[PDB]
Amino acid sequence: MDLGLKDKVALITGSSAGIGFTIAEKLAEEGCHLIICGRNSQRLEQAYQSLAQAYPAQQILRLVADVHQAQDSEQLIQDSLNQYGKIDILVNNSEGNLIENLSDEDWLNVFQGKLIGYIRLTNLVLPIMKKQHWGRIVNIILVKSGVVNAALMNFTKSVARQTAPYNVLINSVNPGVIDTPRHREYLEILIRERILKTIPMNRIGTTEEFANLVVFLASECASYITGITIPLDGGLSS
Amino acid sequence: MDLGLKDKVALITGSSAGIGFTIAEKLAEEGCHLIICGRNSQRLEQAYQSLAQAYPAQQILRLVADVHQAQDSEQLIQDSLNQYGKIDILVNNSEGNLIENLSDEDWLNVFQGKLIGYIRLTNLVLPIMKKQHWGRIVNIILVKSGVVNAALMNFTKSVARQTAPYNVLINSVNPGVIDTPRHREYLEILIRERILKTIPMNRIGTTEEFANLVVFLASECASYITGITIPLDGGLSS
Amino acid sequence: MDLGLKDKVALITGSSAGIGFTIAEKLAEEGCHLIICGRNSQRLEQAYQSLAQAYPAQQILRLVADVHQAQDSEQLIQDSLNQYGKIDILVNNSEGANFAENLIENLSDEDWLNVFQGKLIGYIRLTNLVLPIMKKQHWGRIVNIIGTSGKEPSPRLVKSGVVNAALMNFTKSVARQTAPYNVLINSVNPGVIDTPRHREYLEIYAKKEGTTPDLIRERILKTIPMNRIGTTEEFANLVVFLASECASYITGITIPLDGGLSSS
Amino acid sequence: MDLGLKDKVALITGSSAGIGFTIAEKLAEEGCHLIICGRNSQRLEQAYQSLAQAYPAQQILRLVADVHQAQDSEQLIQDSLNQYGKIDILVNNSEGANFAENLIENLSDEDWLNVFQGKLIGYIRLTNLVLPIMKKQHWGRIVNIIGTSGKEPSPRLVKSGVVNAALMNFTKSVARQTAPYNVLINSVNPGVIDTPRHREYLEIYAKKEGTTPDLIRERILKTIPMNRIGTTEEFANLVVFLASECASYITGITIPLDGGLSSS
Ligand SMILES: NC(=O)C1=CN([C@@H]2O[C@H](COP(=O)(O)OP(=O)(O)OC[C@H]3O[C@@H](n4cnc5c(N)ncnc54)[C@H](OP(=O)(O)O)[C@@H]3O)[C@@H](O)[C@H]2O)C=CC1
Ligand SMILES: NC(=O)C1=CN([C@@H]2O[C@H](COP(=O)(O)OP(=O)(O)OC[C@H]3O[C@@H](n4cnc5c(N)ncnc54)[C@H](OP(=O)(O)O)[C@@H]3O)[C@@H](O)[C@H]2O)C=CC1
Ligand SMILES: NC(=O)C1=CN([C@@H]2O[C@H](COP(=O)(O)OP(=O)(O)OC[C@H]3O[C@@H](n4cnc5c(N)ncnc54)[C@H](OP(=O)(O)O)[C@@H]3O)[C@@H](O)[C@H]2O)C=CC1
Ligand SMILES: NC(=O)C1=CN([C@@H]2O[C@H](COP(=O)(O)OP(=O)(O)OC[C@H]3O[C@@H](n4cnc5c(N)ncnc54)[C@H](OP(=O)(O)O)[C@@H]3O)[C@@H](O)[C@H]2O)C=CC1
Ligand SMILES: O=C(O)C(=O)Cc1ccc(O)cc1
Ligand SMILES: O=C(O)C(=O)Cc1ccc(O)cc1
Repeated sequence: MDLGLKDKVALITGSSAGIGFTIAEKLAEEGCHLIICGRNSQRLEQAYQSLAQAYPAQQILRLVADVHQAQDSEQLIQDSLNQYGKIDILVNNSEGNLIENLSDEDWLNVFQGKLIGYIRLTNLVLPIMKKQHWGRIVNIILVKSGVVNAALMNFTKSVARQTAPYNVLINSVNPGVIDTPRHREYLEILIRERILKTIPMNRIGTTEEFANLVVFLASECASYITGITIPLDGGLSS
Repeated sequence: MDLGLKDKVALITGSSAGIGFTIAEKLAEEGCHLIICGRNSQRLEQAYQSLAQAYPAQQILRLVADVHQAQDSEQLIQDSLNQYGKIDILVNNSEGNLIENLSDEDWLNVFQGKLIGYIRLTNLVLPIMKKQHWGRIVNIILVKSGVVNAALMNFTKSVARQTAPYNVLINSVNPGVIDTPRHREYLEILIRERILKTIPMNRIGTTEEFANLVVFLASECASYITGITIPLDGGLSS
Repeated sequence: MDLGLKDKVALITGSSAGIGFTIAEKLAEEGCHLIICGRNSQRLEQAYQSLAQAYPAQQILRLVADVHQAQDSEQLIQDSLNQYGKIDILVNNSEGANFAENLIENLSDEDWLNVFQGKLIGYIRLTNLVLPIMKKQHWGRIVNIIGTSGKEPSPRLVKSGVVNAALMNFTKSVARQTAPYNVLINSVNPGVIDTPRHREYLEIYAKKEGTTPDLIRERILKTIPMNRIGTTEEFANLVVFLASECASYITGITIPLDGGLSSS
Repeated sequence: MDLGLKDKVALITGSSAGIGFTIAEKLAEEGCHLIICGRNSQRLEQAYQSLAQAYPAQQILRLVADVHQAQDSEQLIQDSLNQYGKIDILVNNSEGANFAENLIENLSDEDWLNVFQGKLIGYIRLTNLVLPIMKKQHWGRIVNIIGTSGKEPSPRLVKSGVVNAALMNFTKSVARQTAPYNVLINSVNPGVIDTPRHREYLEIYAKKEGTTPDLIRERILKTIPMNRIGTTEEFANLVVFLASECASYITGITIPLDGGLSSS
């Protein structure tokens, strides 16, 4: 399937590893130029080397940035604009009795992470994409988590409604269980066997499997799709 | 229907007018003692006089408080505890290209309004209600608005799950169009005719109509209901 | 709370036992005259007797009727009209799909056709029947007793879940139409409520998985955040409220009544 | 993107025109062999000819069949098996309920029974039929073409919405069962997509409200945030992706493809 992505410029946040990284791969495969970023500069360099060597015809800008900080995010965007003159795709992918436990500071702190992180990065790409009349934004979306994720889901709806007139489409993807660094991490922090028993597919998803969907949403082929959140979860949501 | 509310202590935020006020009325009618609050002290005194005179057998504590400020909210709760020794009910009711328009400050500011406002007031009543083994919390729940409301809806789900074991039930109610001060306000800021045409009931709801539901959720009769958000909207959500 | 129900005429289908029976009790207690029904005569008489003796101040009409059959359902409504001249409240409550098989390919057309000709058409038909009556008087309440499988379908409930989703959508569409006539249509999704059908459901899934009802119950309970199975009285409360004058601005919605089951 | 579809055998129901036809084109283009069908012979031949000439490298089998009838649907699958020995992809696509009447009380049992015996049982039956086939080979994709009325029901769509909600629930339940067999079941809800049925829908609602199709279209458009009606190609893209090896971790979901209609 021709996805019409040749020479599109894709900013993928959190692309030094896991889902972010595979997405970057898959976009370069469709012929995108990339902006990959992350805060670990060494992790990112590795990502960068691997990418450049697999995709020698594609431009790849690497920028060390924390997309939870305002200044870094503005510079990320301005640096990408300086480099390519356009940004066509944004994949927002950054990190997310008990309840009565959580202070005001604890709540404000998670709002100023990924919540405000995705909103701000969106705000920042919107004028560029509207100018181009071409845009794709894919948000990669557990009490604190669920509140932010619900907020993001509705943010997606409302922003899609507004920018659809400019062919700037915005959607979200909900991972179930995906074999990423954090996950081989946060089950060595056999237990896996108990998760498999909860996934109707009896199997954990690959980052490749996850990326396939994001790339399709980021393509020309998805031109009539906007405002939706799609679970990618091996059937967990059944 | 006997709602089992005799001598229950109900904190109703925003009860100097509109929905908040009618809820307070309806709770006193079922035999609750009240804590009513608001920032307009004069509006609140009027509410208070009207209440006291309609319900002379019921205790009514009035406290001037902004339930969007941390300090006011802690004092509101501690003042109510000092007065009655318990708080049985909490009704959280406080006030809620364009998008790329909104700054980080603009977003953080609305998070620190009603979003954090309901979460904090909940956190603050939870230990009291758990101790009593009896609790009812009803959250009265448009881009900024919709994001906070989505966040609150999911917050409701998660907190209900956690405190259900203590018979502290928490639910939410979504108003459609209700004839409140703000609404006779924000359609004189005939236009009404265009809203009626959107409400399948061809009529705007009364605060009485709205309160009936909240009071039922706040009652003993609702002992098996928790974690849900109910629209009260004359059929708008059809 | 005054529900404004004194002398309303209420038809509760499947009211000889379980959820429907307790709803009828509670509507009687608010001052309604009832029409109650069931398929088994002896059960129904037992329910009628208990109601008549507990609420002798209220008229109660009991009719043997299968509200999955058109004839009986048409007759039910006419007999209710001949007696009372009006019907103010309908509670659609009747048996949903059986618990025998859930493996999908193994279900034939016939098994689906029956499903659809049961509770599904049952509630729609009875709704079509009471609508003109409620409309002409501009007062009407219909409460569909559905099931949470309609929202979140379960392994033992493929058929049931399909029926329930459908009825949840029907609810919205009809509420939209009748709204301007003060005829309000809502639905309630019981989670797990202690009735004969639930106890029968326990009995047999134990036998089938080679365990006891008790351990089945224990399992269910671990999934309910309130850690208990609801009572028919707890469930009737909400149904009675929705059937009331107090619910006058609520239409088109389906509410889970489930001890938090939906929040888990 | 390589979709991994080379030599998959795909059955697209209702493929002589509109959404189904464009899906078939697009599956052919990815390297699938097709089974296409319809009720009208002359239309079908026209579709077959166009496909055969456009994609002569691919086997195409065309059969006249009403996939609302059990006989024809059973025969369809056997004829498909006799030809290819396997079926890898099913796209459930057939006519839903008529646009004539939406006022509810005015719909009889028979009108509902037909509804339920149409697209509703049609998709369920055909699903039951292809399931063992896909299961034995551990590869299967089924994509149900439903409708947004299933999520958000509309005044001109009471019946349709009821059917669609039901099918959306069916989707979840069957996906859960077949998931471990790498047989994936999803659904797509078209918003407004420019087909013969949509143009026919325009024609007649104009006539009925005493306006022109153009002004009906203008009205629809004002409600679509993209301010345009979708193309069958735009819609086929997503269906083809879901039928693909690339969609290997997606099951049990229904996706709106609607130019933002759901976000409004
Ligand atoms: N994995 C899963 O199954 C699930 C994932 N999600 C969500 O999907 C997204 C992907 O997670 P996953 O791949 O598992 O996580 P990983 O931690 O495995 O990968 C995260 C990647 O993003 C980078 N990153 C993280 N934070 C920032 C930041 N603030 N600024 C710039 N780069 C950042 C990391 O590099 P560095 O640390 O160097 O910046 C790394 O490359 C997350 O938002 C997560 O919340 C949600 C539910 C389940
Ligand atoms: N009315 C409607 O149709 C809709 C309402 N809602 C929500 O329902 C709730 C009720 O709104 P409604 O009655 O219309 O609003 P009104 O402004 O009519 O009434 C609000 C009441 O709450 C008080 N109040 C407001 N803010 C605070 C605060 N920060 N601290 C303490 N008291 C406060 C007000 O008094 P004072 O100003 O003196 O504090 C007043 O008594 C709101 O949260 C609103 O967002 C949502 C959608 C529609
Ligand atoms: N109990 C629960 O936890 C749940 C209940 N539900 C739903 O709630 C409703 C009530 O269930 P429940 O109270 O548990 O069931 P019970 O079997 O315990 O009670 C059912 C009552 O309805 C009568 N009845 C059943 N079908 C018909 C019919 N076609 N015509 C007339 N009367 C009928 C029965 O009498 P007779 O057999 O003699 O007619 C009996 O009086 C059902 O729709 C069920 O699907 C859904 C999910 C969970
Ligand atoms: N177009 C839209 O915007 C929307 C479409 N949908 C749904 O999407 C699907 C496709 O609709 P659309 O492409 O617009 O319809 P069209 O009528 O334009 O195309 C339908 C095709 O399917 C065939 N067909 C219809 N019913 C049957 C049957 N029982 N057996 C075999 N073939 C059949 C028709 O041929 P013949 O008549 O000769 O059999 C024709 O080839 C339908 O399920 C519809 O309900 C839902 C909402 C909106
Ligand atoms: O799934 C639902 O909610 C149902 O409608 C079916 C049902 C009926 C009775 C029970 O005891 C359990 C399940
Ligand atoms: O409501 C839906 O989504 C449907 O399934 C019915 C439908 C079918 C074709 C149309 O052109 C419009 C509506």
